[PDB]
Amino acid sequence: MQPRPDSAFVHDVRVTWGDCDPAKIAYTGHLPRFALEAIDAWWSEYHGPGGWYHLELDTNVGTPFVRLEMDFKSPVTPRHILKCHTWPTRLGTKSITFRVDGVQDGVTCFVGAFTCVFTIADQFKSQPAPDHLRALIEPHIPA
Amino acid sequence: MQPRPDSAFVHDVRVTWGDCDPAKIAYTGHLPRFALEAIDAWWSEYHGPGGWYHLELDTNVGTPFVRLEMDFKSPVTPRHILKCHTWPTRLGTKSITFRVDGVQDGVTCFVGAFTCVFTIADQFKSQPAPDHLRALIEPHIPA
Amino acid sequence: LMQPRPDSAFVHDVRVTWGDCDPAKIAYTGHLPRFALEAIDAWWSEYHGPGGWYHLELDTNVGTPFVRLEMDFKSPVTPRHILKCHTWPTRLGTKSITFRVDGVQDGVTCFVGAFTCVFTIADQFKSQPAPDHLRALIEPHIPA
Amino acid sequence: LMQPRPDSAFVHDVRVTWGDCDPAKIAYTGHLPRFALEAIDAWWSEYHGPGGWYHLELDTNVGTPFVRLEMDFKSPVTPRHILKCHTWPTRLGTKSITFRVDGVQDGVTCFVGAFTCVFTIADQFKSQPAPDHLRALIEPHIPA
Ligand SMILES: [Cl-]
Ligand SMILES: [Cl-]
Repeated sequence: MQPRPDSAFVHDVRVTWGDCDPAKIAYTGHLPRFALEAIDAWWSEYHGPGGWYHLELDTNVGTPFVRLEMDFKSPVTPRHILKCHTWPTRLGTKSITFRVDGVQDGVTCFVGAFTCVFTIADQFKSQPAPDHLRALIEPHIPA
Repeated sequence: MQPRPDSAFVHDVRVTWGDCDPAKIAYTGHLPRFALEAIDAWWSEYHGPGGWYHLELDTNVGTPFVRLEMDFKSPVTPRHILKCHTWPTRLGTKSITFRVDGVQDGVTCFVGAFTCVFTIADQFKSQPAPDHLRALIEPHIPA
Repeated sequence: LMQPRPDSAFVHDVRVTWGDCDPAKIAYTGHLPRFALEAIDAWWSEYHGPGGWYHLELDTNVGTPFVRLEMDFKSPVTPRHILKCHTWPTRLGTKSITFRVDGVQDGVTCFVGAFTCVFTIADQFKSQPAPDHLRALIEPHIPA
Repeated sequence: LMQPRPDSAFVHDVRVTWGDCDPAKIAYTGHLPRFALEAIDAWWSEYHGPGGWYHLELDTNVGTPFVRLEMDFKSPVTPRHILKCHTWPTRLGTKSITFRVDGVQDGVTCFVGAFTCVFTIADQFKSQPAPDHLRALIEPHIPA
């Protein structure tokens, strides 16, 4: 996958006891949730407070996921904050892909790529990526 | 219930789209999880990093829950940080009760009381509240 | 406070698994409310119609948001057995309903809960008294 | 990349409910991996023994931590139907196993996933090659 740019937005996730399975590490089932929380935080930072909730319910733009992939390189535990370095890697006319690197104490625990399309939210109908959103997103896509 | 002291530790919870049900508010099913995350953060702040995970796995003290109760006064949404004001309300010889007030933009959304006993973690056997923990906890119990 | 479960209680099976468990090797307390709520959702499916709260809210336009929950945890929940959630309405007033759920594994009562909801006109997010047609479905299941 | 599901695939039923859904009125993407993992856990219960991963890890001392997952989401998942998770091992090497899960609702394939685990000596959290006794259980279910 693409290496993380210096520019990446970081969303902190506090991992706890209850996120962990009997092997004493974060249950895999929760890791996509953490990544997606980071992407929502990304929208909050660069589009406006309330993340997807604001984007869907106020702006009438949905971004349903069509694909996700993650590689788990090292366990996630409550011993450190999970720093989720998050950035858009591409924006086509129909979809956007975000990268999330989940890092603990400088070790990359997981790397993920998450691809969404765009909808007119209240109609649940696909649309091309709106120009206003393209203007906000493209400055953060690395070379 | 008891009013929140000025002294209460606050743990911030970021509520998102995916925490919300089709009524556009946080699903009730997740609210106890948020409260419990705040209590774990409380242990991190006053006992040491890693919250319950550290307390159980390193200190060999478990704090299993025996009761929880919550009143939901106003909806929780992604529009604001959920500030979870958290404090111990009592510590007997066998159990501790924590209060959590979940507050958004100054409105109290929920009030909860959560009661745990103490175990020798590796034995899953009850014990009285250890003296060292009592010394850390009692300074934060309000009049 | 909490009433004993009647012979008539609806039982919803919940499969508990590895992923529900914490490092103490039992179901994390934070997941237990979810299981109890799933039971209540299944009660609605059984007595009101398939699709539980989703059907109730989106088709019938009746929401039942929670205003209180309380649970006592008596014994650990594990993946060694099905969690049998014995579920019934203990009370229906003019404005609210309270459901009891006992979570039982191999006949051991692991937790006892009481969960109180009010009623809304779903599409308006406005409170309403319990509608008469729902009252008619609910009341026959409230124990003595 | 992702192989079509065989007639032989184990099917695990997942009940999707209100609480799994987001404000767009479909299952939140973040919960879908959980459903797929539950399916894989059920596969282990079916072919290795009751209690899935919990039994595997805590009784048999074999862990199967995940090293990769990928999912394509083709159609929304809702509470209107049971989610039928068609589940099978697509591959077993010396060190890892890959499970496919197709989540199907009313015959529509809502998502297709592939999930890769390695094997550990559970109590040591140390990698090991796939044990021969598990290989013997797994291989008969790997399609052509
Ligand atoms: Cl905008
Ligand atoms: Cl200590």
